[PDB]
Amino acid sequence: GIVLFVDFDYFYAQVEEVLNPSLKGKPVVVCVFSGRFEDSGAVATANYEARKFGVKAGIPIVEAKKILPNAVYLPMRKEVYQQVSSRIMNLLREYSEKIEIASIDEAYLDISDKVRDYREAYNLGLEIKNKILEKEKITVTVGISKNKVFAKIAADMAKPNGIKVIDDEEVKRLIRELDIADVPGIGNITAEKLKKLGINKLVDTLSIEFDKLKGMIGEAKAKYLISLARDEYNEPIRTRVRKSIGRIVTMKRNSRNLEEIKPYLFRAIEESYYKLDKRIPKAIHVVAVTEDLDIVSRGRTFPHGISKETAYSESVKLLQKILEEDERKIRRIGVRFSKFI
DNA sequence: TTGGATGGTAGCG
DNA sequence: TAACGCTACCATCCAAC
Ligand SMILES: Cc1cn([C@H]2C[C@H](O)[C@@H](COP(=O)(O)OP(=O)(O)OP(=O)(O)O)O2)c(=O)[nH]c1=O
Ligand SMILES: *Nc1ccc2c(c1)Cc1ccccc1-2
Ligand SMILES: [Ca+2]
Ligand SMILES: [Ca+2]
Ligand SMILES: [Ca+2]
Repeated sequence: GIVLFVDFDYFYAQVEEVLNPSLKGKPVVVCVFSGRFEDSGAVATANYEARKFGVKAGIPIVEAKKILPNAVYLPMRKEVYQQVSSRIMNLLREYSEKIEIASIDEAYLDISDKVRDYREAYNLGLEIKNKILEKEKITVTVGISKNKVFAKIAADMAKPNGIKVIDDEEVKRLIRELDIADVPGIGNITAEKLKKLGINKLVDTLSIEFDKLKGMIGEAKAKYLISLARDEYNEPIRTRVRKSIGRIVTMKRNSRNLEEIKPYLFRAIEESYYKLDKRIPKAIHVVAVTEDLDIVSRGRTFPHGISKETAYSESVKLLQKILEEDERKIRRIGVRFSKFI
C-alpha cells in the first residue's frame, strides 16, 4: 500500500497572493466578517508571515488586530478559492483513478499500482508539485506513506511547500514518539481524556484494557487508535459523496421575534437549494445559536423529497419549536438539508 | 429486543 | 468577541414484534 496526500499551502491567503503579488512576503489575513459590527467575525486563515505573530484560523478578527495591526486583512472570497481548488483537483485526477477529495484543499491518491516503491513515489510527488506550481502558481505539500493517516502526518511534518515519505521504519518510530494529540481525529477533548489514562503516545494504547479505553473515548475512536498503533490501519481511498448542504448566518440583533428571524432563515434556504442543484433532500434541520452561545437544533425527515417551497414552511415550524422550547434570545440561525435521493 | 430518527458532541477544513 | 461548512459518532428513545 502506498498513499499520496496533497495539502495546499495556506490556501485562501496564497490564492490572494497569486491574485495580488504585492502581498507576497508580508502578513495577510483572510477574514469571515459576520455583519454584527465593525470587524466582527473570525479568521479563516493567514499566511505564514502573519502566523509568526499568533494569527491563525478561528481567532476573532478584533483579536488578530491587537497582535497584528500591520497586516492586510481581506474578506474571504469562497467562490474564488473553490474555482482554483476545482482546477487543481482535476490535475491530480491525471495521476490516479483512486482519489479521495477530502476538503477544499486536500486529496488522497492511492498510487500502489502506479509506482513500485517510495523512491518512485517521491518522484511522482515532485511531478505533482511541479505541475500544480506551473499551471496554478500554487505551492502544495505532499505526504507519502503506507496509509491515509500517516500520509497526512507526513504532510504535517513537511508543511509548507514540502514533500516527505514516512517509510515503514519511521512509522514505527512515530507510533513510539509522536504526541497522540498530533494524530488526525484527536482534538483537545480526546487528548485530555487520554492523558487521564496515561496515554500520551499511540503505543500506549496497546497496553490498556480495550473496554477501559472504549468507556473513555468510545468504540470508534478506541478501534481507530489501536489499529494505528498496531500498524494495521488500512482504510481504502474512496470517492466522498456529499451528505448534507446547509447555511448559517449571524443576525444583526439577537431576537425571539419570528418575523424578524424569518428573512435570515429564508435566505439560508434559498442559498442551500441553489447549491443542491438537482439533488433532492428528504430531511431538513434548523439550528439556532442562543445569546450565551448554546446550540439548539430541530429537524424533520420525510419519506420523500422536500420541494424548495415546502422547505420554507417546514423550516418556520422547526424555528417555532425552538422558540417554544427555549426561552433565550437567538443570535445565529441556520438550516441544513440531508438524506438525498 | 432493535433500529431509524433525534439532537447533541468532537474534530476539522 | 468568539465564522461557517462539513463528516463521523454517540446516547437515547419509541414504535415494530
Ligand atoms: C482550519 C480552517 C481552514 N479554513 C479554510 C482556510 C484554509 O486556507 C483552508 C485549508 O485549511 P488548512 O489546510 O487547515 O490551512 P491552510 O491551507 O490555510 O494552512 P496550512 O499551510 O497550514 O495547510 O480551509 C477555514 O475556513 N477555517 C478553518 O478553521
Ligand atoms: N457551516 C455550517 C452551516 C450550517 C450548519 C452547520 C454548519 C451546522 C448545522 C446544523 C443544523 C443546521 C445547519 C447547520
Ligand atoms: Ca492546507
Ligand atoms: Ca487542509
Ligand atoms: Ca490534535
